[PDB]
Amino acid sequence: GLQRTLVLIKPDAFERSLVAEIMGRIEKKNFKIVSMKFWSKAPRNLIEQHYKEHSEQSYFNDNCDFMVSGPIISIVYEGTDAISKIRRLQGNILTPGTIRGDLANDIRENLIHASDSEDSAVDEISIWFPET
Amino acid sequence: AGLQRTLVLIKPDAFERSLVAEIMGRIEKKNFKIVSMKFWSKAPRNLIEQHYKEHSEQSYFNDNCDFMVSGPIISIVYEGTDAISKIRRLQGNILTPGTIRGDLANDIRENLIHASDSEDSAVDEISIWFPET
Amino acid sequence: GLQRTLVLIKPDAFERSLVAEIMGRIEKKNFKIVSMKFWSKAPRNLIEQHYKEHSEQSYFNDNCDFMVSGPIISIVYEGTDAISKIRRLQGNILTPGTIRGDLANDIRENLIHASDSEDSAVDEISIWFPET
Amino acid sequence: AGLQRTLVLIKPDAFERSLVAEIMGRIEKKNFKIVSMKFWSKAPRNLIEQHYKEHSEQSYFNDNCDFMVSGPIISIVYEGTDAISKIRRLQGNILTPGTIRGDLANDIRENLIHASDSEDSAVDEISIWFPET
Amino acid sequence: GLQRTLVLIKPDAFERSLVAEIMGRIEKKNFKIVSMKFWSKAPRNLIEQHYKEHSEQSYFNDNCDFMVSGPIISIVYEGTDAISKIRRLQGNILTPGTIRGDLANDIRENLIHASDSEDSAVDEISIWFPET
Amino acid sequence: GLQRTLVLIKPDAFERSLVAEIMGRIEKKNFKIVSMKFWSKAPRNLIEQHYKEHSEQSYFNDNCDFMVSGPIISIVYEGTDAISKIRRLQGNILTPGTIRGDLANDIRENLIHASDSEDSAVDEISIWFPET
Ligand SMILES: Nc1nc2c(ncn2[C@@H]2O[C@H](COP(=O)(O)OP(=O)(O)O)[C@@H](O)[C@H]2O)c(=O)[nH]1
Ligand SMILES: Nc1nc2c(ncn2[C@@H]2O[C@H](COP(=O)(O)OP(=O)(O)O)[C@@H](O)[C@H]2O)c(=O)[nH]1
Ligand SMILES: Nc1nc2c(ncn2[C@@H]2O[C@H](COP(=O)(O)OP(=O)(O)O)[C@@H](O)[C@H]2O)c(=O)[nH]1
Ligand SMILES: Nc1nc2c(ncn2[C@@H]2O[C@H](COP(=O)(O)OP(=O)(O)O)[C@@H](O)[C@H]2O)c(=O)[nH]1
Ligand SMILES: Nc1nc2c(ncn2[C@@H]2O[C@H](COP(=O)(O)OP(=O)(O)O)[C@@H](O)[C@H]2O)c(=O)[nH]1
Ligand SMILES: Nc1nc2c(ncn2[C@@H]2O[C@H](COP(=O)(O)OP(=O)(O)O)[C@@H](O)[C@H]2O)c(=O)[nH]1
Ligand SMILES: [Mg+2]
Ligand SMILES: [Mg+2]
Ligand SMILES: [Mg+2]
Ligand SMILES: [Mg+2]
Ligand SMILES: [Mg+2]
Ligand SMILES: [Mg+2]
Repeated sequence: GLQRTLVLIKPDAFERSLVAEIMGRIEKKNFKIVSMKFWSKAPRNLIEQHYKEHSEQSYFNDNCDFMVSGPIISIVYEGTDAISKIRRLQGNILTPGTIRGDLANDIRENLIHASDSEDSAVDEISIWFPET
Repeated sequence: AGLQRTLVLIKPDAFERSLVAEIMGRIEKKNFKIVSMKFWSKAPRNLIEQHYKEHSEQSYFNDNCDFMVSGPIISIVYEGTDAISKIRRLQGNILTPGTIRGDLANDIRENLIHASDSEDSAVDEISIWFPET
Repeated sequence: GLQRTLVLIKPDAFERSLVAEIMGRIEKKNFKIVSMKFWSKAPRNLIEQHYKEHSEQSYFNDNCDFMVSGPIISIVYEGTDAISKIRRLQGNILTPGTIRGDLANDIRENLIHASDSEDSAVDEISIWFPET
Repeated sequence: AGLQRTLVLIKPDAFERSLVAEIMGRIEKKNFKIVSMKFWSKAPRNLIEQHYKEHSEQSYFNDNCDFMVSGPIISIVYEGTDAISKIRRLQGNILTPGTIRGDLANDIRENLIHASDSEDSAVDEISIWFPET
Repeated sequence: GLQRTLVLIKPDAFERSLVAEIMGRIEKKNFKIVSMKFWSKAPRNLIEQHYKEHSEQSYFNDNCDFMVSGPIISIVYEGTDAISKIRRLQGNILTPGTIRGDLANDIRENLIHASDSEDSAVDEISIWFPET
Repeated sequence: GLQRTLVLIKPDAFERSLVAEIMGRIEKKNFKIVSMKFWSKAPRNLIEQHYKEHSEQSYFNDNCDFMVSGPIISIVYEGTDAISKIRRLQGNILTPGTIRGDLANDIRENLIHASDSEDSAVDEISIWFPET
């Protein structure tokens, strides 16, 4: 049934003026905003916590640098099967119809993050909205 | 050559959410034409039960009928090349972005649109909603 | 407060695949469909009744011919101040932002009709939906 | 040169009607940038009353406050050339197609968006919603 | 009143990925492309001729610089009352519903040029499409 | 993996006023125009070369006729993995989310051509843009 998931809108969305386009796609599939924060520049520690699973990868530092290179928005969305459904909406740069498939063409500059599972959603919401 | 007609229902949730034109527009943009169309402020329960006759022994049957009479519906006959399968693909499902249900719906009952799933289904459904053959 | 008005979607809208675009503009301003009929070809008598105020004008017959040259949809819309508001949405070919202003460029092939007053709305609804 | 900041509220009716992104998108497309933004599941009555202080003696004051706390709101500070008047023009009114209110609203209370109407108003409203100057 | 007019899509439209959005607004109003050229970087001389009337203004040189700062597209559009109608579609940064009204917020970076009169359209078409 | 690919916008796109819609989908995926030509009516020889591989098929002549039945635009697009990505964007009439999937419903009148491989892109670019 009802789930909550964490979405980040990435600095490339701001640079390319695609913020509303992305949020609109999620809004049109009937998901609701439960919490939202705007960061002119996200604190690097939050970014590093968010991507901690990748801390050993060669791209870790470079990806973190990208993620602090402009604003981000962190959003908690709520709706039926929200985690999987918003993950599907995000898609990938190979899949037309999805956010990444229609709008992105890079492995790193890919516009949006959505939690990939129940456990990561719980964790990511606590990173960005520790108040709850 | 491959011209067909199919039956589409715009469901009550489309009216509630103001997505009627959005749904019709996706079909229009794929080059399918309206042949017949009726607006129902409330569809007769009898038509709904015949439409979903194949589901009559399913647990969800009565609740789905209740939903389908909870608000207006539009019944439309569309015409074009391979209309039945093409409009079914346009309809899609709530798991497939790019489709009507995939982009716009998030429930397996409140899913905005019905489209006939076969030549047999289309003949039958068109007869139900547009008996004036 | 609440009013009802009559809209015709004209044959040029069908020809140019702008039916949903036009209906969408009205739907987005929060007006509701109360009645609707699709005519593969409108009976000429209905068209002549609809435009009876113009029966003496030089363009009368030609306009009627246009209006039976393809399908039309007749719709009764309901909402606050519906008559004036939908009239404003229709606009004219000189006014960007409006249906005619954005999408039409002809005196006759202008996509949509909307009732111009309380009296004509009453009359036009009775022409297209005599049942009520 | 002519850079300004202005305060925008996305009202509860925008959430009810799923028009939040549509409204924000129109401002984004005009090349204005978000400087600050807060989501309120329910805005404090006190902030709403200060925001509409100039209307406090009007007959519609209490009802408008009730509406403004009936659902979520988003408060946003936008920045750009001539932002105050430009975003006010984007806001428009329910009589003017091409604008947010003109295209999307049909009520003088439930009208989707507020934008500051002057430099004085903007300073005051930004202070109310983003006191952390 | 069939007419032809000259449109430039400016470098800011390319920078902001608004080329199709702009062309679409003209397309939806039923104006037809008669000829079109893409310039990765327009020859400065063409720009100087195009804005010749402004050669005495203080902004001339800076405006020319902007106009060669990225690609442009030059288009001849044809349709009824095309000069006036496409001029109106262009609008200004103060008028929502128009191209500049919805999309631009600068006096120089304003996305599109459209001929403002019969004489200037003739002149501008001769500049960008001399083969004519 | 920066690449260039050749796109044709076909006469049905002009007939149906879908030119900007099609170009917009490619623009939104962040691909850049490198060169572009508008043909009021393409020289038949260019069309015959373009579809040379089909010269033995029964549909060759009729397809060529269609391709000169109205204007076309020839475009060289540049971007990461452009050939494959724009090919995927084109899609087919069975796959919603793609250009053909959302907008076309015919085997011949299918709105757009995009190069299907490295070799064909090289070849097709040489046909429409020999100056290259
Ligand atoms: N292989 C590779 N991947 C990268 C690089 N930079 C960023 N990424 C990807 O960026 C992603 C960041 O995670 P997330 O925001 O959830 O995007 P997602 O994992 O693709 O859904 C990781 O999956 C990385 O694979 C890079 O240099 N190389
Ligand atoms: N599994 C399941 N399906 C339901 C329920 N309520 C409604 N439905 C489905 O809602 C659908 C209505 O959409 P329809 O027009 O028939 O197209 P379809 O969903 O692709 O078959 C039916 O297929 C029903 O199976 C339910 O409680 N459970
Ligand atoms: N002057 C003129 N007007 C025409 C001609 N053909 C159609 N029209 C216009 O078409 C309109 C039909 O009325 P309606 O559907 O309500 O459009 P509207 O009156 O412009 O809002 C009339 O107002 C006529 O002025 C023509 O040949 N000459
Ligand atoms: N005249 C009138 N106005 C109302 C009523 N209820 C709410 N409003 C208006 O709703 C508006 C709220 O929008 P606001 O953010 O202030 O922008 P504005 O409408 O342009 O002033 C206020 O201006 C109020 O005047 C009412 O009953 N009567
Ligand atoms: N006043 C002023 N004008 C400028 C500036 N930069 C460019 N312009 C002019 O603004 C015009 C841009 O619009 P244009 O394409 O000519 O169409 P127009 O707005 O109808 O004149 C150009 O003629 C430029 O020369 C500036 O900084 N100040
Ligand atoms: N089987 C078949 N093919 C056709 C017909 N008409 C055109 N075609 C071919 O369909 C192709 C149109 O798509 P194209 O631009 O080549 O890209 P493609 O779909 O990947 O091959 C052309 O190569 C035409 O020669 C037809 O009636 N039948
Ligand atoms: Mg992710
Ligand atoms: Mg179905
Ligand atoms: Mg009228
Ligand atoms: Mg206001
Ligand atoms: Mg100009
Ligand atoms: Mg191809």
